[PDB]
Amino acid sequence: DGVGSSSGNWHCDSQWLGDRVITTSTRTWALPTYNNHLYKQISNSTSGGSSNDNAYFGYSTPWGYFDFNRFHCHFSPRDWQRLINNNWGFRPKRLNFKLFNIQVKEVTDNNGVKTIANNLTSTVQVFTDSDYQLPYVLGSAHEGCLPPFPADVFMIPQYGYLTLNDGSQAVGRSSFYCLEYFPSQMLRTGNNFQFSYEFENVPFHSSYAHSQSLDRLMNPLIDQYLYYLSKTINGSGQNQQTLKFSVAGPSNMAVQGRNYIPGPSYRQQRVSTTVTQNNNSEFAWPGASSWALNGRNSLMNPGPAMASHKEGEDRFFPLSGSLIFGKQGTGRDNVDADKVMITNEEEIKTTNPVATESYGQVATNHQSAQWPTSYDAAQAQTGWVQNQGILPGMVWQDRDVYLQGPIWAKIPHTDGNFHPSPLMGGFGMKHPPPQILIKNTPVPADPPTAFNKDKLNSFITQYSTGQVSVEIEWELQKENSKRWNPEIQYTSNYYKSNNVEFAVNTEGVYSEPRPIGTRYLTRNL
Amino acid sequence: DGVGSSSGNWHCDSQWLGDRVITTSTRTWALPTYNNHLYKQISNSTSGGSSNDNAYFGYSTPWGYFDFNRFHCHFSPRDWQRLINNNWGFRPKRLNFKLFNIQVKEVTDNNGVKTIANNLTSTVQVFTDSDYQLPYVLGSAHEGCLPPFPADVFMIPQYGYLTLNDGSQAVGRSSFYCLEYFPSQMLRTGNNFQFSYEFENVPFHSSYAHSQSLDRLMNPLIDQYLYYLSKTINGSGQNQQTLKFSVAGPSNMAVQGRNYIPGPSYRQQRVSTTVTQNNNSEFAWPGASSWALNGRNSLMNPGPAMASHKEGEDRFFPLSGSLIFGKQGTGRDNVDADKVMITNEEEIKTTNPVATESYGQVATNHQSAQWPTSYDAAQAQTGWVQNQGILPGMVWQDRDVYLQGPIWAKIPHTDGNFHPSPLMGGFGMKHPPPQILIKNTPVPADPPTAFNKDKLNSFITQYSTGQVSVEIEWELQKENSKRWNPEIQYTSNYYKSNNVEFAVNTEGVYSEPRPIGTRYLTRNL
Amino acid sequence: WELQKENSKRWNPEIQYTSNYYKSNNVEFAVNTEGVYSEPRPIGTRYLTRNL
Repeated sequence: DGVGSSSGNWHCDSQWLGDRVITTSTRTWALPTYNNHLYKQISNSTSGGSSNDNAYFGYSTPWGYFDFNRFHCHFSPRDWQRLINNNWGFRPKRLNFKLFNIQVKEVTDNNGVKTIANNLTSTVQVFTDSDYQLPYVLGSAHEGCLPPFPADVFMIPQYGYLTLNDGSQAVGRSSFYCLEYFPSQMLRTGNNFQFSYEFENVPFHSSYAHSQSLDRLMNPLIDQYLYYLSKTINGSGQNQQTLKFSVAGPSNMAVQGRNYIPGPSYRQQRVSTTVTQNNNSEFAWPGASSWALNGRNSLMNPGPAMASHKEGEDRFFPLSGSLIFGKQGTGRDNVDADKVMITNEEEIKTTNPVATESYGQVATNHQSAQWPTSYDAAQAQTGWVQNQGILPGMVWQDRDVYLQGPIWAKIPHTDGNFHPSPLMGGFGMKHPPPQILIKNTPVPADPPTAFNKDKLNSFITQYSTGQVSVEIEWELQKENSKRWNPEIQYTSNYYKSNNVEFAVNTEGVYSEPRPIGTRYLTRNL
Repeated sequence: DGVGSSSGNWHCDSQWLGDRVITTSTRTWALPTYNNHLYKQISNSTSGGSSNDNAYFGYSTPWGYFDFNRFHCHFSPRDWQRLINNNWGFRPKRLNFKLFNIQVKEVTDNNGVKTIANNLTSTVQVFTDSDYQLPYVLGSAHEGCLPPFPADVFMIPQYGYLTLNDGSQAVGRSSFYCLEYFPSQMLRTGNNFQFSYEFENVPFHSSYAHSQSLDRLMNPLIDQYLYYLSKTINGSGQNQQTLKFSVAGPSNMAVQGRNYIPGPSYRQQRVSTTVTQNNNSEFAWPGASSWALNGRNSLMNPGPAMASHKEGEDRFFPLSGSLIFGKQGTGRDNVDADKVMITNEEEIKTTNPVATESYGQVATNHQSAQWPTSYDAAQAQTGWVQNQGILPGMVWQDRDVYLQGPIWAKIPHTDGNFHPSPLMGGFGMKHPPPQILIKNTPVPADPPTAFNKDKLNSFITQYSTGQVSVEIEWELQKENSKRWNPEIQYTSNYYKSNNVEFAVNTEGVYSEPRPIGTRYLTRNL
Repeated sequence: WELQKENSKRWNPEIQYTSNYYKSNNVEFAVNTEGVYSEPRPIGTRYLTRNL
């Protein structure tokens, strides 16, 4: 408080240490009044008659929340380049959050002209759901995060949640949460808020690509001591059955015995960026490859981590198996392909199956020769495996993270799960960073001079602004490779252009021209 | 004071311990200027010519008071469910009250447009009547309590009181109280107010229902060693008198000797919710069953705790023997039955008489046989007992408390009383939680430049707002029943509906759909 | 047996297993006139609720 004194400082930089990097980000926010200080029941019926697949029931709250669950909220593009070009892995360790320099403004709109003035006695309520007693919405890749550019001023998003629904109706098991049922303190002028949190133990993210394929792990000079069936008939035919075996064999690497097999798969439809190569029909929902839950079909959005395309064809992408980001200024309804940025997980093709291909073939009958009678005899038949679950001896790589991608997600509190790495990429934790809720305290207008028991519905128009600072410490996994030839590194292009990539244009608009992965260095196996 | 500092915090939650539960509630209030800073004499004559039963004389004060004498002011609906489904009794122990974040606003209404601005130098006066030297109005089930929903902003009610009256006139014994005759302190900017209070020893509220009836406490297998008169004549007649006695007797449980009898009663008229079953006449006052005091008739509102109806008929309710709450949004004059919520004390039918039935029968003469002369002989006659006072060996249950019902009441300071449990339900104390009075300090407008002895009657239009926090610690009485079969518990209905019970609707209006009692668990005797 | 307590912040009441008050010839989970004990229905364990 006061002209000569502040309640907070700059705090925007990145410190690089031996095996640690500390990122600090500071932004200025604006928080309006949401829902006119009311809790409102919402459902699909309130927005027209939709399909059963899109039915929902929930509540909208007058609270707002802070979101920094994206990598660009903490790493500058140059800092991201340092991270991915020199480290085999990384993971968050602890975070520090600060709220300071609160300013509450009141707005009067009389006879057209609008006037904004300070309201020194107003308050802003902040609390953290450190016990995870509220629905968690930070793991759904929603907008409203801290802007990647530090100079941008952003709007705090409104907090809402969903519960159980039967169509547009609710059931007795549905839960209603009031955020005012959490501790409320009395504040004076000039206060600040801060808290700390420690990330639970998570595995390092694989920020590397494999220099070896799963089917090429053998010595290309030495035979195996195992045999494979190589011939079933002598050729010609009447009764020419036989059994011949052979050694494999660098010349027959396909039939060699192996200890491990590629990870699981779930077939996705293949779409070409060359529109003339696609079928002349409307297939976005019909060929979507989805999953069902309680009679509702939900798109198999990215899903299991699978290679986006086969080698030598980057023009193909799975229908809903890849993260698709929008370019700066891109609209929201029916935009062209040049307005969106489609990621591809081509690095994991060494261990994961191709998203648009079958996992393999399996036998579907018993081949048999003649034996008594004739029609009984049948040749060997095989069938395509379009979806394959986990099998012992399987290995796979998880989906890559991106500069514009999410960081963490909350593992659902269930009896069981398998490999709870979030399917959109990142670190899955049972106790992620808690949600931080914020709201302007309502200030009623002049009440009537005669008592009335009805709740007040006339408030002073107010909004608040301030600064938010988040600092995260990351642990680094160094690389000690013995590779002789130079590695692949992310780099800018020297060729001249009208604008500098990852900068502002003439109008002052910051833009990220392309997605940045983390898998540039290489390692064996 | 100041933007960066507050004078109070969140403080809104409930803590459950072994045998204690602590509830904390925080609300935002608004306090206008009442009565233009004047004390005004009020009477029934000021509101037209009413009947003698409604005559009164009193004063209206420019002060306001805080009311939290309702259970929903401290317990959330889910917290109420936890209390009543797991405990045999409860009682308050101590309370903590806080007032903070005071904001005083001044209003100017020139040429139509209204402007509201801060008045940093104004004050608000608060004091507690800890010596009970003022009339106590918190035990009359008045509106203006803390809203059940924490997000609602409420208006502080105006304080008024009554004294002795003769019609619309006063008498020499009437008392006039000035609230400014209580200690007044000088305040600076940014102050807060708080105080503590300890509840006096009160009995636990019976939050249970009896699994046994008062007339079925015997062993149904063993006879009694007592005899009862069973026959007075042999039958036929001329002179057939005799005296025959019998043992009772599981087959004659009605005539068995008993040690205790049902509690007192006061007959109430029976009204059916099926309007076609009621008499086609206007009977609300004529058949009201009231009591008189100094020539004034007052309705016997709920009165002695009695069973609302006999078993197998919930369509009947006593005329004024039950608490009737209004649904959300219900009007105040001549509303239909579907707009109100009628409670029923059906649980206490095991020990208390039915409100709409006679207590029993009593003998009203001396039966006699022939003896000299003839007309003297008379058969036995009995009369109905419509009202029965306390008798030795009587047992009864008090009226149940509700989530929307009152908590406590002040026992009148008289020479004597019997069982001073409030008739509307709750805990009766000689020294209840003291009244908390609050008022905006008057700020005069510009006075004339020439002295004038008359009191100033021109003040700046002001109102105040702030936050209020009340915390109450409750003592719990656990249950140790040996009942084998499951008990009856309060529960929500799973069946789908447009809105969630005890939540907000689409418009953001909170509503309580039904009254909640406390008697769900069972115990013997 | 070790117990795991619930600390939910759900506002509306939960679903609980309860007996039916409606009158009947026999008490559920008790003996009949002949003295035969019987369990009238299966009882699960999933009545309280939690997120995720």
